Amino acid sequence: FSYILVYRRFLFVVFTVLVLLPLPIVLHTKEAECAYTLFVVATFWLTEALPLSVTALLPSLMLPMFGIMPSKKVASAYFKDFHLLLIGVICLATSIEKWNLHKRIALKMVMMVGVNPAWLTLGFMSSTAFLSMWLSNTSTAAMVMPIAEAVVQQIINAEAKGHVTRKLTCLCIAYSSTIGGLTTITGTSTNLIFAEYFNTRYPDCRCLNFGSWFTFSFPAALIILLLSWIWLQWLFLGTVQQKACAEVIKQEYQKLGPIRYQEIVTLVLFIIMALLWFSRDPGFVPGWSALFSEYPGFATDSTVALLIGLLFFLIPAKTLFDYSPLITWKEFQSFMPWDIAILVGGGFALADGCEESGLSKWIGNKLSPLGSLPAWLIILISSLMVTSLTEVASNPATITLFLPILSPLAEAIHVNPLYILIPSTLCTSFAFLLPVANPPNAIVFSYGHLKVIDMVKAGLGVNIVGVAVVMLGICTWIVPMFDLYTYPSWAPAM
Amino acid sequence: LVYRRFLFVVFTVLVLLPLPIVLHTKEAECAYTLFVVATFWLTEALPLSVTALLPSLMLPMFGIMPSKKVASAYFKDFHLLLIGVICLATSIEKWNLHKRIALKMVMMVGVNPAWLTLGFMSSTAFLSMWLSNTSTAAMVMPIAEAVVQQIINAGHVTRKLTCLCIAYSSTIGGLTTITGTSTNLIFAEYFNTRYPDCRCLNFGSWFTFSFPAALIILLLSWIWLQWLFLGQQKACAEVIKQEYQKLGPIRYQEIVTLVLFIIMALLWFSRDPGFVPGWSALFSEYPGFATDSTVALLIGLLFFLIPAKTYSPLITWKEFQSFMPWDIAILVGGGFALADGCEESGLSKWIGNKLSPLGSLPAWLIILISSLMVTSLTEVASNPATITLFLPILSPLAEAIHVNPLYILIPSTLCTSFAFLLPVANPPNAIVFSYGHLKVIDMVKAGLGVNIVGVAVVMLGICTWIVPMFDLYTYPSWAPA
Ligand code: NA
Repeated sequence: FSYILVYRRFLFVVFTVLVLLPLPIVLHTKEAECAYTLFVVATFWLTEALPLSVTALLPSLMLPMFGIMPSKKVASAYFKDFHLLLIGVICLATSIEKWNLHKRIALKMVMMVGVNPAWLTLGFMSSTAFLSMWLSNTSTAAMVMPIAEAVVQQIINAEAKGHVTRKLTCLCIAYSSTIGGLTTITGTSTNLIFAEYFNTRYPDCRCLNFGSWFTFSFPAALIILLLSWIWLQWLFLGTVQQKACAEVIKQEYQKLGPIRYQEIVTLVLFIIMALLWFSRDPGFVPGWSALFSEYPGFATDSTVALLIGLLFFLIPAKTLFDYSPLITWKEFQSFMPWDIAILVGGGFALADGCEESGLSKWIGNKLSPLGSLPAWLIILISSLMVTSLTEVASNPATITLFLPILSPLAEAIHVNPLYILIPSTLCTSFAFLLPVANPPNAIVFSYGHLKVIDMVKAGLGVNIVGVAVVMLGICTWIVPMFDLYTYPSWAPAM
Repeated sequence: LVYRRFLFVVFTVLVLLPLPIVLHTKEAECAYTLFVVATFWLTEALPLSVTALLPSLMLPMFGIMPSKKVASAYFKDFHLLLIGVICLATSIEKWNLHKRIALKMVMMVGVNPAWLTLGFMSSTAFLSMWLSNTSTAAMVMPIAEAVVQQIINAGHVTRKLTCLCIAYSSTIGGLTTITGTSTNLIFAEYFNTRYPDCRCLNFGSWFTFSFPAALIILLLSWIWLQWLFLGQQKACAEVIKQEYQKLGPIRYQEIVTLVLFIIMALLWFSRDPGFVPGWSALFSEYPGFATDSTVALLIGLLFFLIPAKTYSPLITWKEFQSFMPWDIAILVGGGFALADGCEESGLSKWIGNKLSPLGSLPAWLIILISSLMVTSLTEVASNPATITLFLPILSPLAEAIHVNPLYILIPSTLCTSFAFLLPVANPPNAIVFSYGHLKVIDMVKAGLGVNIVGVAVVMLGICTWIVPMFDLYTYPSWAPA
């Protein structure tokens, strides 16, 4: 009977594949065939019977076999615009670890803030969420991660518990970067789609702008961040030695030497890449996106990462009778996480197979017959629906689905069409459970410290915190701003 | 005095001095990302996977394609087949299955010096039918320098004969299958697009006209390579015996590997052209959904599931992503974004009418110039680089001179794989050059004699037995006027 115990994750794979086969065979519709794929692929990284990148190739195997989408179309989703930003930023992250730009930022910050385990997991949440309201969510988690990984590395190495304090700064960065993106419109991509859709569906309204979006979400994002900091720190880890452990940090700073030539070039290109992401289209000032304002939406944040990320292959670093560049590409293929680029692309082919089948439209059509309900319960069914569907799909894919559904739903029962749209837009970007749903969650699995069950157990509590603040906010301190109780005049009559 | 040291820093800035793109509107901008990428591919001023990301950078900057559209062309159906084939290539040499069927085609033939280098030339030509010719050249070459060491221990001339017969026979065997190399998979990807109504190019009909084409070449290359170099027996047949008795009986991890290698080879033929209908009639309502590359992912993903030891699978992901070439996935995918960048810009319509004065010579003369040009050009550049730049040039030329598009592209996707000279041409003969033998002059004399017999079979092929298979004089319903 002991042979079952050692092969417990091989018999499990052939079980759930065969026992769920009555679902797409008895039922013949393509919604029941995409639901079989969404039940098999999703439970293969929850229980983790297989590695995470093998199950991401399973969308590209049974979606052509069921007749949902061809093999040419399911293969064009494993490399999207996320991977051009992902490639061009780990050409920067490679050339700061080789020339050791970190350990000169981590051995300078630790001897300025002190070796405190409790007040350094708040400086990584309050500075990330301030940096995230100007940049994107992906480009913020890609910069502050190789520096804050070196900070927790040096404090552990200055001991002359370590496995559980590395899961904090991985999770406090993936969560604070998406929490700080709720504050402004141009802070994330989900808030920009809602701003474009509301200004054309309801013209002559004129309320949503910079500053008006801030003062109803900045009190909402500050309570979530201060409650996530208590919840994340308690779940993982709830001066005769301090004087000795503060001298190892100073002594390791002396053997570095002066700052060389090859660290200033990476420090300069760390700034120009950050001063071009911020100055692209900041909304309240025109930027260099108004120079290309004849082919709009062509040059994105991924061409900025490739413009400076490919300059590390050119700049000379050390003479040899050739020269040597900064990154040389031989130690780039060993530094690039090639398992994340398949795992993220596997979640993109599943969000494109649900749209082609109709399973995303099937769930959204069940929300429209809820007209015989109170005005607060129709939010509560809708707000937990978008948080569930955003764990398998991307955030710009869920908001374009539900905005043409909730807009005729917010006109038949004479309710204001911002009392439903606002608590469904903020809860769209509450992707905390799976790393296939959020690109800030995928620059956190590229370090090998967290498991999948450590994100589900620690991200399920942040969703209850995140929903209960917006549900509190939709009744207090937002209803005097946009007047969410009376039916407005920029809406249809009947 | 120091301008020779920083050699390709001052050479890399040719994005400045030939800049005649601010004068013209749109087609001079697309033919600026075609000439910068080409001179960086021919001269190799960059790591050769960096230049594939330059069409991802300066195509949206000019205003030709959006960044969401140029990014989707970096992952075709070729890459799902590339992942599934190098799941077999890991499990073949991790469990030493490649050392067993190489000491079996040796000692079944004799130890004669002219029969030894025919068993080596036919072993790697059969392994290259299914694997990529780069991957199977990295397996037989560690064995081919262990058999020849024990032969002479029972000199320098017979060493380099074995050095270049391994590299040349895998390149000959890299064709006869669409999934045998990356050059054949680029063309069939480019031919299923841009001519979608044509259904005449599959795995079955590719085997019929090109397997005679590589049986004349492989038999008259072994004769030619023997002529250039040359022309106690119980100890040679005993020193080979002890290594085959050093590896014990066939294990469980080697029986399973060659079962999943035969079944994957028994498929890709059971899509079954016009003789029989195969399992492409099982999925009848969806005609082109389950393609040639969803079988490589079906078999190749079973290696991570089948138990091997104590559990641990047949292969792990750690030894997969340290084994798969990610340089090829960016270089091939970076050429598809450039080939689809000269279709949304009208560059391959301006070349598709300026070569109308070329459409006055007879049809056999258009082939011989355009096949000797790409054969002379594939000796200095890599094989997915020369087939990338010429496919949006030859196929607009074919549609304007009233010739079949299969009449030019079939003898030009085979002649571009004839990289037999100096070793920067292809990693088939760059693996064997890393050893201390086969000086660069000895690859010219051994490469020129096999490149003449290479293009003489293709020029004899497309006039005798290929015309009754594709009807190359009868300009078709597709490729419209
Ligand atoms: Na943000």
